[PDB]
Amino acid sequence: HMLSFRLNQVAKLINNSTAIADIGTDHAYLPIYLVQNNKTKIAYACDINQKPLNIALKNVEKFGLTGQIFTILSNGLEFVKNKEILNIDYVTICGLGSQTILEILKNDHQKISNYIICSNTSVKNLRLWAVSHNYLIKYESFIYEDDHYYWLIEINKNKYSDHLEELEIEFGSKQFFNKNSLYISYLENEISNLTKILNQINPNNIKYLEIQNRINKIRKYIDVIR
Ligand SMILES: Nc1ncnc2c1ncn2[C@@H]1O[C@H](CSCC[C@H](N)C(=O)O)[C@@H](O)[C@H]1O
Repeated sequence: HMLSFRLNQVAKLINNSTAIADIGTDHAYLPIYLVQNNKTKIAYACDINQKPLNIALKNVEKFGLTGQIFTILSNGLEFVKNKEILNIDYVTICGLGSQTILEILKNDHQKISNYIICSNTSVKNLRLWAVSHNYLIKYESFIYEDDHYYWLIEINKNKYSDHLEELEIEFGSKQFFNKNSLYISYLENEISNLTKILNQINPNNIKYLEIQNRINKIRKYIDVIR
């Protein structure tokens, strides 16, 4: 297979689409896969760096897809303003951190209907974004691959945000993580790392209080999904 496990997880969520845009597409293997399997009719394969975009175009050529996949050089979503970009069913953003991803989302556009994001940092700020704009978080899951964790979140802009509890905003809608031994294991390991820090910094530092509260928030959330 041409996709890593986490990229296949993104591809399962995409079907019967007219146009998708892969932000940070690198070598465009996800757009290529999606077009080859008739999940999308066309794809925009976008990158901020021209260098991997050159490899992407060659890849598109070697599979005979230049009429269906189009390389775009762009910082995030700046290109979507343009008049030749069609309405986009799904924008996918994979393999970036939440901070970078949230900044890209500042240029969210009415042409875009859904996001699938695969962040390599926890996505509390992306869930806050969805909630504060009243977008549905349609799907979340938690992925381990190549000695790294990944946070997958699907946002449907045409449906209302669920009324997430504050612990859910922090760690994920219970719906998607109930009984999830992988994620619970990760969160217990987060408590261990925080405990190490509590045995090193001064209890009068404000960080001690904040870290003590983080631990208790995690333990509460663990107890709910356990
Ligand atoms: N602000 C930005 N806008 C568009 N692309 C960006 C970007 N910042 C980083 N990138 C690109 O995003 C890619 C991250 S590597 C991710 C590759 C692939 N999408 C995957 O998930 O496996 C790099 O190619 C980098 O050039």
